Amino acid sequence: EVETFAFQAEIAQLMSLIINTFYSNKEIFLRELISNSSDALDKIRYESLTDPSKLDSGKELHINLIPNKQDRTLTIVDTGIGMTKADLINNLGTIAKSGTKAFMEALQAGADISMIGQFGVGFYSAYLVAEKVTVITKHNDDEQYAWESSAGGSFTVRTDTGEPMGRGTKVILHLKEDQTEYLEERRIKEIVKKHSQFIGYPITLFVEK
Ligand SMILES: Cc1cccc(NC(N)=S)c1
Repeated sequence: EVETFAFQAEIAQLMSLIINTFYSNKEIFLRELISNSSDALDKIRYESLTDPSKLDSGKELHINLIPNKQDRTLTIVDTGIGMTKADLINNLGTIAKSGTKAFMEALQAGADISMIGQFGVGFYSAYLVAEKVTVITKHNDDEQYAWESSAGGSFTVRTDTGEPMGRGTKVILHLKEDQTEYLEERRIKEIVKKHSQFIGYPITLFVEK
């Protein structure tokens, strides 16, 4: 059972701007998503200080980067707090509405796309390099869900029946045909070193077989 939803108008407008604006500095998408993973790890780490049982679904706090040249995907996995169904459908977008409005006004006044994370909506920078984004996620308080969008104004949410995840979020970037540099081991290492060197969790770049 798959449910289809319209993005809020402001968010569809932002994703169209991200997809259609000429902007060569696309590598910042990786910084934004690692930053989001780090925040999610911070949250479950803090919650576990007063309720240790929150780590029953997995004690390791880490980020894995998994390029796949055959599928042309780059996957960013974290074992952070995860997202509920309400997060995916309503809560995160409600928050994103005001950050989007502020980011688009800032762009009008001279900001550039790389400051997108200062407005809390860096997630959407995934569409700099991906034609489709799938997000698999499991929060301690909810079931495992898959969120997916190729932009165009809509997204889907379904119960996920793939491999159980324990807890956390997996962002699967289905890369555009001309963006396969982000599957190359040395390019990814360069970007992580440049932008994410001080992230406080182990980042493991998987190599392909
Ligand atoms: C995976 C997903 C679902 C709904 C909203 C968002 N947006 C941000 N996180 S700003 C992301």
